[PDB]
Amino acid sequence: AQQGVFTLPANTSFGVTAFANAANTQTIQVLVDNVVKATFTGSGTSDKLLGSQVLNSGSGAIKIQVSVNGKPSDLVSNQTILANKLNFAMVGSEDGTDNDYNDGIAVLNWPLG
Amino acid sequence: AQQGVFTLPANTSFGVTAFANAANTQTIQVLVDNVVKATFTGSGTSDKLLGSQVLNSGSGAIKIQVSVNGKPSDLVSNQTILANKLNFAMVGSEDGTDNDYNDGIAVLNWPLG
Amino acid sequence: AQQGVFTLPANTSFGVTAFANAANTQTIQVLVDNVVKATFTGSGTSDKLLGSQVLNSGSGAIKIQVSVNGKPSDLVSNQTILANKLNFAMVGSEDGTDNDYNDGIAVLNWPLG
Amino acid sequence: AQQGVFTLPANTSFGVTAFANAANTQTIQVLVDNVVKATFTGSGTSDKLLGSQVLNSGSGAIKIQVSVNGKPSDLVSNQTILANKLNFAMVGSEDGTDNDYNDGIAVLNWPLG
Ligand SMILES: CO[C@H]1O[C@H](CO)[C@@H](O)[C@H](O)[C@@H]1O
Ligand SMILES: CO[C@H]1O[C@H](CO)[C@@H](O)[C@H](O)[C@@H]1O
Ligand SMILES: CO[C@H]1O[C@H](CO)[C@@H](O)[C@H](O)[C@@H]1O
Ligand SMILES: CO[C@H]1O[C@H](CO)[C@@H](O)[C@H](O)[C@@H]1O
Ligand SMILES: [Ca+2]
Ligand SMILES: [Ca+2]
Ligand SMILES: [Ca+2]
Ligand SMILES: [Ca+2]
Ligand SMILES: [Ca+2]
Ligand SMILES: [Ca+2]
Ligand SMILES: [Ca+2]
Ligand SMILES: [Ca+2]
Repeated sequence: AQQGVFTLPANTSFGVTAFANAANTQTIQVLVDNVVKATFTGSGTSDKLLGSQVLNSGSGAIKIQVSVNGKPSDLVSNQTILANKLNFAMVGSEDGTDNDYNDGIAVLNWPLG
Repeated sequence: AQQGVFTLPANTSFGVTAFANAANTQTIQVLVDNVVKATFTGSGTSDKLLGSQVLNSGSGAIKIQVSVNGKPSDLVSNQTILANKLNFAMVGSEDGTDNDYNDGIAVLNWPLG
Repeated sequence: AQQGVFTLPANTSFGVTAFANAANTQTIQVLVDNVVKATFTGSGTSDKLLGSQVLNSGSGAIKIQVSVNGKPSDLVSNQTILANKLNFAMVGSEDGTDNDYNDGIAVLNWPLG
Repeated sequence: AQQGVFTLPANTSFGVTAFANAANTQTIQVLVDNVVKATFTGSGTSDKLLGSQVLNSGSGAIKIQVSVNGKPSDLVSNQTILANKLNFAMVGSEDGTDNDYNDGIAVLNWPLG
């Protein structure tokens, strides 16, 4: 299945926060309506915080991509809703063979405010 | 039900990252075996990143507390596992009456490496 | 926080399946726009299947209630989305003191077809 | 990523419940330590309940397979934990091209009792 693709409510601010747990440099891109709006880059094996940004969801079509030196990683994702209000969309990824799936991570949350 | 309580694997590094979406100052505490090991403090209504830290899970007993000026907030939480390997534990909280449950948020992830 | 409340897409068929893991008779009600549309009743401590039904979501306002002989149980819930398409909404409940939260369970899934 | 694979606690009873939302006959197998312990078979496009069974988790290694006339479907899965106690493991699958991922579904829950 396609992973890293999420439908958000339209025209809604959301936070996205990216991490590495990898020896290799991760490139984590956040696309809104197929346009890259944020890119997070780095490495480190202890939950290196690569950055956190607030973006508008546009039509609501979000796609997260993770790659290492142009090679796409294998993604896994889901979305969970707490209290029928608080949304998290999580992306992990595997750049190698150990299948820890933590190499490049994105966490999205909404609504803000 | 009790919320914000999670059983992690013992003696395992995990990341915890905290956010505010609130006018009021949030105090987000991370307890490992009933001992506060990290405290994140601040306010802001656009997913203000309060900090991110890596901690050892001790016996595995983790509890997240959120309060505003000593008054405990109402918490909501869960844990989700992707690819039978990548764990996220999420905590939201409500300090008021609008029931957005985003006022003080913690996201935990493991394993690292 | 309120638990057992979910916003579904409007005018959409969904499945709801109920279980007991309890010595006491569970009453599990499914409300659509505040109207009870299904009721599941029974006991048994080995995941007794109480029934499964397909309902229309109406406006999308779903609420699950669980009670034992008229006394509301303590509910816990969330919603998770797989492949940006397949939705599950889960409800557990505690009628007593052992805090297994499995006493009366509802699982909702959509879309069908 | 591998999907449909879950690590349960060892020697623990769990429930598994299977559904179809498909024109084609689904075959949903539940393996415990690589041994098929339950098989659910059928079709129907309105959340047809194919069956529900309680099994022992053995070492804890569970794998769900879904196929149509011997052809493996594309699986998606995750696991979620409520109240730090109630576990659900969900599997959806796609046998075709419409990518509804609802064609053959398994829901596992534990602990029972
Ligand atoms: C050296 O091992 C690490 O780095 C590689 C490459 O990034 C990852 O796949 C792996 O999980 C570890 O984090
Ligand atoms: C002024 O409204 C905001 O601040 C209060 C108090 O922190 C929160 O409960 C609320 O959701 C908003 O974020
Ligand atoms: C006798 O113990 C059982 O029944 C009670 C009452 O229903 C439940 O709370 C409990 O978890 C067990 O399933
Ligand atoms: C005819 O369409 C249905 O049946 C096919 C084959 O099973 C599924 O893939 C599809 O989602 C529908 O449920
Ligand atoms: Ca890896
Ligand atoms: Ca790694
Ligand atoms: Ca609030
Ligand atoms: Ca808020
Ligand atoms: Ca109980
Ligand atoms: Ca019980
Ligand atoms: Ca299909
Ligand atoms: Ca289908």
